[PDB]
Amino acid sequence: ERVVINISGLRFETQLKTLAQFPETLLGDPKKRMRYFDPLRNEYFFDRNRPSFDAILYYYQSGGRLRRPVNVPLDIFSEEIRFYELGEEAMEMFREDEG
Amino acid sequence: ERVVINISGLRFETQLKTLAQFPETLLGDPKKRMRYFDPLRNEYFFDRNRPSFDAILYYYQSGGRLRRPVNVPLDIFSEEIRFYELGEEAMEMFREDEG
Amino acid sequence: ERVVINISGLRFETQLKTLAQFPETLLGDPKKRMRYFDPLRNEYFFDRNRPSFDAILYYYQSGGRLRRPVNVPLDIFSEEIRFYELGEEAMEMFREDEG
Amino acid sequence: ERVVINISGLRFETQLKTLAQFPETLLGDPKKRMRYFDPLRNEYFFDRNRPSFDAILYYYQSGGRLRRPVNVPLDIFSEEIRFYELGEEAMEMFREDEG
Repeated sequence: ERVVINISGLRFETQLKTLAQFPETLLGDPKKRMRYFDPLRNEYFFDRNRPSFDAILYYYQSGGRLRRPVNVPLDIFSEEIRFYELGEEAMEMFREDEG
Repeated sequence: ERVVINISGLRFETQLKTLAQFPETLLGDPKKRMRYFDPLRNEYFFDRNRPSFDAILYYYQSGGRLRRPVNVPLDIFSEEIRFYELGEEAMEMFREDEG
Repeated sequence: ERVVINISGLRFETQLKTLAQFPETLLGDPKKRMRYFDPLRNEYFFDRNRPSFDAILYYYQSGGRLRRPVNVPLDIFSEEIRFYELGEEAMEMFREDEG
Repeated sequence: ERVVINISGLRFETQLKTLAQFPETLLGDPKKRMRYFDPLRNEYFFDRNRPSFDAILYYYQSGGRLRRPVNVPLDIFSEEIRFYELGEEAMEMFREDEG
C-alpha cells in the first residue's frame, strides 16, 4: 500500500513497507497509529510541527538515518522524535551526533 | 473540531482546541477571525505571508513557542505577529530571542 | 475575484486586485499573462523556480517591495525578477539595497 | 505535454520537454523513469526526500544549475543527485561549490 500522513494540512505519502520497517514506532505500529487515523479522509492526522516531518519521514526512507534539518531547532526536533516514538536507541545515536 | 486556514493558497489544518490555547488572538477569537471565514470552502483565507505561517500555527501547537523561520526577515515576521495579534508576551519573547 | 498561480505544481492563491496594482508586469498585464493561462484548470502555469515565487508574490501583496529571500541565490532571483517583468525601478531599488 | 512527479505526496508539475533537456538522466530517459510510473494516477511516484526535489527539477528548468537547498544536508542531497543520475559532470561541478 501507500499511506497518507497529514501534518497540519501538509500531506505526505509513503509506501506502507517504508513505515513497516520500524514496527515499534508510532507510525510503524498499526495499534499506535490507529489513534491518529481519520476514516473520513483515509489518512493519518497530526496537529504538529511541519518542518520536522521531512526528517522524521527520511528516517524511515533511509532505513535509519535521523538528521535534524539546520532550520529546525534542536529542542523542537527532539520533542518530535519522542512524540513519534522512534525509540531511545535511535535518540541515542542522534544525541551524540548533535550535542 | 477541525479548522482549515488558507494562507495565499498554502493550506494549514488544525483543531479548534489548538487555537483555543490563545483565545484573545485573531485566530483564537471567533469575533476577530470571522471576517476571514468562507462557508463555501469551509476555511479561513488570508492573503498574507506564506513562509511565516507555520511558525505562527506552531506557536499554538507548542503552547507558546514562537520562533521566526530563518528565511523570513525580522520585519516581515514582526508584521505577521502583529496582524495575528499574538499578544505582548509573545511579542516580548520574540524580541528577547532576536536581540 | 480570486486567481490561482501554479509554479511547477505549487499553487499560490491571491486576489485579482492584488495583481492589478502593477499592470505593466507579466502577471498584472492581461495580454502578457494570457500566454501562461490554462483555461481548462482556470489557473496560470509557470514551469519555473519555486522558492523565488514567494518574493514575487510579496512584491504584489506588499504594494511594490522587492526583496530577495536569503535562501534564494542572487543570480537565480535576478533571472526571476526579469522574467516576471517587475520593472527597472523595482530592480534598481532591489539592486541598490543588495548592491 | 505536461507531467506530474509526486515526491512523497508533494506534487511537482513540469513539461516533458523540460525533462528532455537531459535525456541521459533517470527522469529524462523513458527506459529508466517508467519503473516509477503510477498507471492508475497518471503520475510518477518517488518515496524520497521532498526538499531536495525542487532543486533537482530546477536543474532541468534552468538548463543545468544544480544547487543544494540550504535546508538539505550535503550527504542527503549528494545521494539524491546520484539517484536521479544527473551525471559525473554535474556531480564534479557540484563538489566544487561546497568545497
